[PDB]
Amino acid sequence: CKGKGAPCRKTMYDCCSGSCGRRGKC
Repeated sequence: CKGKGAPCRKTMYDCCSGSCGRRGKC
């Protein structure tokens, strides 16, 4: 998982935060 503000994809909530951004950051 990608930590807060890390280059994720909310498409599948790729973050450790559990809620990625539409901007592509966690």
